[PDB]
Amino acid sequence: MFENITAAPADPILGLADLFRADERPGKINLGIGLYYDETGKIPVLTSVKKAEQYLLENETTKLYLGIDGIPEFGRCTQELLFGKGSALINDKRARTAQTPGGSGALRVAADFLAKNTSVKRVWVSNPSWPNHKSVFNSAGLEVREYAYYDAENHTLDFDALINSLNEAQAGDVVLFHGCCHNPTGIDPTLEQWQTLAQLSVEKGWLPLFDFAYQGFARGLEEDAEGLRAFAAMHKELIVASSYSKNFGLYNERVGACTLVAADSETVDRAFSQMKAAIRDNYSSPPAHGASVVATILSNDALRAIWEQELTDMRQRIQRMRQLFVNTLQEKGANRDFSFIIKQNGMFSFSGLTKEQVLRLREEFGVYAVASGRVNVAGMTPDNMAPLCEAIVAVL
Amino acid sequence: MFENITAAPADPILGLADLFRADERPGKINLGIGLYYDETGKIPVLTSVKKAEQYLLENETTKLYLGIDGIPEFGRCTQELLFGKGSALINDKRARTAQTPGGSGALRVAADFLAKNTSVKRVWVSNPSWPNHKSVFNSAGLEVREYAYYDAENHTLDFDALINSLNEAQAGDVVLFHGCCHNPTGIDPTLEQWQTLAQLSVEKGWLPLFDFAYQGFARGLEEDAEGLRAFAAMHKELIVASSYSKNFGLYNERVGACTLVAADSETVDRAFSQMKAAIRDNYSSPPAHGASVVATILSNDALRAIWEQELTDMRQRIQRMRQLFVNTLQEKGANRDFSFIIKQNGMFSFSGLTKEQVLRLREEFGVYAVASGRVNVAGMTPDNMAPLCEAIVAVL
Ligand SMILES: O=C(O)CCc1ccccc1
Ligand SMILES: O=C(O)CCc1ccccc1
Repeated sequence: MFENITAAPADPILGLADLFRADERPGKINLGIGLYYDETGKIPVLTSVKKAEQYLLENETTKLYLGIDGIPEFGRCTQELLFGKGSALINDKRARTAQTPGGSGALRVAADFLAKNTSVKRVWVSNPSWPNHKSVFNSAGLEVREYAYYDAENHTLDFDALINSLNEAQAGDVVLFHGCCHNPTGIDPTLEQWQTLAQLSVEKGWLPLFDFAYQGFARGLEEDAEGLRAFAAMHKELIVASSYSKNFGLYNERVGACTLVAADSETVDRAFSQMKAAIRDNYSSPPAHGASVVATILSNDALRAIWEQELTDMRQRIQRMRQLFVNTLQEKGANRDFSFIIKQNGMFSFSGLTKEQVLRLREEFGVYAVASGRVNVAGMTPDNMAPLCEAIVAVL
Repeated sequence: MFENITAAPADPILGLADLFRADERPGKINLGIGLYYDETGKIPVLTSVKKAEQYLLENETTKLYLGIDGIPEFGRCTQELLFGKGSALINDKRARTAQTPGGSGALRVAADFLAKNTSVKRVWVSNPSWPNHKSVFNSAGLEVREYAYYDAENHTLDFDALINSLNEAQAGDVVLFHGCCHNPTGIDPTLEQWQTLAQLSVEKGWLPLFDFAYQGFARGLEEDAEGLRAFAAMHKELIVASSYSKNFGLYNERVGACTLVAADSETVDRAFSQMKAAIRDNYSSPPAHGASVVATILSNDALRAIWEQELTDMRQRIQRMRQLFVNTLQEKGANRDFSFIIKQNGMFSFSGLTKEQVLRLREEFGVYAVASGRVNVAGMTPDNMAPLCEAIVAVL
């Protein structure tokens, strides 16, 4: 049965982990997959997380299956983060949240739900895009088309091209937006631009799907959700696939959420029953530990305070590395001005390095980035900055 | 987009949790979903598990993403449990294991892998069947057909009917077997019958898919794997979807495995790359906590000893409840002899109660079973036995 199966192509992002592990050279620098490193060059467990895990160890008395949609408190805390405490969406019971195994799990659940229960055939994603969107949506039998987004000459959101390319999107198409810290460009709509897009979306009949994996990494928790909230104010229906991987440092525990919004409570409940069916046919019910940690932290004033400060500290360290990166490139004699990198939001810098420069960086220098030119600034430290910048200067 | 969506039908098993929660009557008895309860009528966390969780709390320094196939030690320990230490399958590197979110996740991954990468169109399941098999395989676009299995008059495996119904299975069809503790009948093939089936399977060209969620609950860890090992000795290719939900009491942490076996290392590696692709397009990578607990326990002599005794204790308590159930029914004046229940393996008794008797049990008596007549013996205790048996006698 398996004799003729062809090997799967390496994933542009995920395939980096294997390569890095097989590289026996010391002093290699991992700027590939988007994880937060601290100044010591390690990926720590957050203190608030360890505290929550200790509480769970001391207090859990069962591992009895969660509901298909997960921990109820987790859903409530999620909707507050997404929509704001006292949001009309919450007051009107227009939203239902399934806890999922990561934002990745939420994207698959959304895609399966849409494919099986609606007339959706096409999802629009930005160019450039995060590769897993195409993979996941295609897997569910959905076409993926690209809309213009980034002006690489100005290093800006090409709003004109964006709007013009989305004219090709039909009513009933899905349009995917990143809530903040667009991956990979780090370029987000302004509030006005979000508001313009929200209006356009309503007029054109698009179903908005927000991928919201970086809440807190652009400006802050509430500010980062402005765009999503602009959309929520204008739309009867939307979906959010959100993640706690990055903002809680909980990557491997697979903690995210698929949130479904409809016009009213009756509609969302009916629709959400089919979203639960799509989960039942997949992994049945979500993993408790990571989501319990999130709910524990978000529902305790003291833990929440510690956690929110940890998140601020992460954002601020990345901002320091961003500036030091730009400064060190210039002092190492870079043949390009890289000041545009300061404008970018989140963990990455979309550097303009070619695919061949990225390959040479890895082969010659043991510096690992994504072939798109995306580099993980959250993987930079005072100690590795000089070597990594010397390497970049050498390949320019 | 969501206006016309029809509500999803209630799941025969999973829908019980909601109903039970909405039932405000005290002294209701939950014999529905298959969880292990102790004598106090609660679903405890295993001591070995708590010990492992304390070790993880003290020693984990990162939540960095696992590989797509999960923790390497988890896979190794899994293959040892499935195939035996020093198995030729392990020596010859013919098996690859992906850690998954439950056996349920493993079933979906297997189905997606098969649908996308082979000519499989049909999966054969026993009658009666575990409902999630049809749901999951249908979701992946695979037809599901039933083979005869249980003789309800004799309360036995109708081996003749089994073999005769499977004549309709074509070469290249999948045939699903339960490794032990057939759900719901509790009736398993003898070793000779497994060996006969293994030979027949090879002759007929079926791809065997084992659902192995109850290793240790029939007779013991090694004995329960005899059937699977009989098949492994005879086949070039098979798949195992196994679970640690029940044997570790880790239900809500979603700990299972999809194990792929091919003729040789080259073939399995090539095929497994597409199994990883099917994961990438789903939840990306599996949840660490539950699987780390399993690996920690299985790889430490002292924890393993404690854990294996806990598993024995669970099996033995269920066996005591099985006998007490039969004894109490007879002394409560049951109008049927229920001695056939002693022969059944695992957590359940497939009682012969009609769908209407089950409904009346719930409505009138607050006793919750599955409409198929399946009752969770592992949910019985000395304290709830009298009331539950009085209820059953009343509806006969
Ligand atoms: O590196 C990234 O783009 C974020 C981390 C990640 C990558 C692929 C799947 C899930 C998360
Ligand atoms: O009750 C059962 O049959 C076992 C528990 C279960 C039920 C449905 C999906 C996964 C596990």
